Amino acid sequence: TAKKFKVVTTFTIIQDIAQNIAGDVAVVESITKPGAEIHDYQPTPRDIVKAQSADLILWNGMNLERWFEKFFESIKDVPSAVVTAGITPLPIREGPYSGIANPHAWMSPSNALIYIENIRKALVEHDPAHAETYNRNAQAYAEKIKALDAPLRERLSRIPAEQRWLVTSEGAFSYLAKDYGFKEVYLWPINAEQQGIPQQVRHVIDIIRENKIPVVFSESTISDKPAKQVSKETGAQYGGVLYVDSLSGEKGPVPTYISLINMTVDTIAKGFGQ
Ligand SMILES: [Fe+3]
Repeated sequence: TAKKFKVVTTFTIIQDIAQNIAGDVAVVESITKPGAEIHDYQPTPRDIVKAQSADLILWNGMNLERWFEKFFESIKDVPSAVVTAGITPLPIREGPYSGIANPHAWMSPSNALIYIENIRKALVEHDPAHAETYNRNAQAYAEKIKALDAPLRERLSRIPAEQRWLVTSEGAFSYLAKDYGFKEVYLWPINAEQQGIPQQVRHVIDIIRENKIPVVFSESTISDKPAKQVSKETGAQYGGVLYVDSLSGEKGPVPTYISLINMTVDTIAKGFGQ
């Protein structure tokens, strides 16, 4: 066991999934830090260094990392793989990004199985000496992710179907909402320039009041102020922060992808009174 195969990912969700497949034969690091905004992140010379010293670079595609393709052109002789191949996208419904794929496909546990299979194939292709370990680790992790779905689905099914309204800041939860039958309301469709401007706020306020939606949420890499504004003006309680674009630090409450799905689903269910 000389030097461990080095994998660099764009953000922390992919880092944790890939580290579970790599096990102890590879080290996986994320370019963005926990808590950092990933859509419009601005790479630094130190990020170039990290990616250039990798053996494999992983990214989401589906229009998530607006910075990645310009950044990756600075990198020489390091293979890359997009980990969303074979996932059927949901389009962004409005705004300047309307009609393109919604990137947040990892918020569906079923989609996470496809992430695992793509990351496995990329590790096996570019570090073939350890293929048996990658294959074993992916089979074990896919079994955890597969089993994850049933208890989450049952928990959210307790919410009456006609009251299943997921009101968030970024419209980052479209794939989770589809899986579990939630109608989706958000202050902005995807992180970009306009985030909490008027028109956006008042539309969400109108849908809340008409449907008596009991809770509204923010997310961990953006400001909580628009959601708290919405809850102050309506009957909705502020449900807290959901995790989608970033894990927490390893010593925080959301250190893993499994913990992220569990925490987001639990926070939603609590927002509805379980
Ligand atoms: Fe996002």
